[PDB]
Amino acid sequence: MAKAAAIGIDLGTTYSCVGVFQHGKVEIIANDQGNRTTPSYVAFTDTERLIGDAAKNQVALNPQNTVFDAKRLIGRKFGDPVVQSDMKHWPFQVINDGDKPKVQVSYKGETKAFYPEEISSMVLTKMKEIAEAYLGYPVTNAVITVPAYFNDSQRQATKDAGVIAGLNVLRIINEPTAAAIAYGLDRTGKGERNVLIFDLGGGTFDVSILTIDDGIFEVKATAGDTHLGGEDFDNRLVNHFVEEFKRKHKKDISQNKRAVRRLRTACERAKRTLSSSTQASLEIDSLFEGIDFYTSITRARFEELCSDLFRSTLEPVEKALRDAKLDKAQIHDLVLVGGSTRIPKVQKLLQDFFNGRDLNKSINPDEAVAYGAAVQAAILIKSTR
Ligand SMILES: Nc1ncnc2c1nc(Cl)n2[C@@H]1O[C@H](CO)[C@@H](O)[C@H]1O
Repeated sequence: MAKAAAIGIDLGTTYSCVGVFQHGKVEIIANDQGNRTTPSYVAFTDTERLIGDAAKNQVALNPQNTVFDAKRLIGRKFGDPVVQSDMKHWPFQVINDGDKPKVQVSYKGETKAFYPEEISSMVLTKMKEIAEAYLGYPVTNAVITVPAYFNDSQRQATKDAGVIAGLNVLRIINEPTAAAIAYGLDRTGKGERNVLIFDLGGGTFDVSILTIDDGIFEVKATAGDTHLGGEDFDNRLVNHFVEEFKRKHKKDISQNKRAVRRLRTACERAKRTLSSSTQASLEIDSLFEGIDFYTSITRARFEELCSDLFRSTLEPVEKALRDAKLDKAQIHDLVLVGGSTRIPKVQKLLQDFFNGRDLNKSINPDEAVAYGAAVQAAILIKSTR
């Protein structure tokens, strides 16, 4: 029943996803709001603790007590230059507890501090409760994914988050390995298969090159930009609309925090529309000083606004190819991961770089990792019996 059941969890920087393999198919489980992906946010309020969508929805009103980016802190020392640099950009407090970072917040009127693994355990608990609500029984066996460049300390702190959340962690697998499993790239029989995983998410960009030799996975190279993702494209749209508002009304909205945030959420939505339509409309009632902002943008203008950012994704691809000591024609498969890979210009740039090659993109790219983790979790739980 429950003991013979296992889930796959993609524990992401900005979003998390849970899948289950049953009756010969993967089901990506929707949360109580009907979304197949859940924001990796935890909010601490005057009455409750919020996780996911509810936490992300109140981030504007409560920024000091809304934690996100815990994955950037997990398994790291407070003194680590990555931690010290990132701390300057978060609205929540990060403190030092014996060279280990803790997030300090106000919760139900009291000062509380949490280890990053305790924050990630709250995200994992939510994913576990989403699976339980779908299945009708508690499921405790799980496969949890991590980036391929995570070291032993980051892998151990992820497994600890899983333990705190009440999960029996069957395995910690690499995100690009879960993605190649999703496409069945480890079931092509004999001979070494070279796979490139292009993973463009909300806040990070990762390129991974894997060799799959008779079912055995080997990471040949990892490259990328830890501070490049979908949120940089939204900000490029934001800047354009702030400048358009200034030209139409002779008014600078940039200092109005509420006006900028409503513009940001509308830009994110418009950006997603631009992946399937050649234009998108913004309909913001009373944006600033009672002025409605009803405008549109083409895909061609959006592509111009992000042109340099889209082109910058090809330098880590080249870098990963040289590190792996492989030419373009030696790559058998190209896999797309992350919601941002839905952008047509991104796909065209990657396909042109690989000389007109077909891309593996039939599985929702923001769900491919959870999909593969769910397949692995089913195989692992069957072998355990
Ligand atoms: N249709 C889309 N067109 C463009 N960007 C998209 C799309 N869907 C998502 Cl999710 N994203 C972005 O992916 C990230 C999460 O993986 C977020 O930045 C989201 O906006």
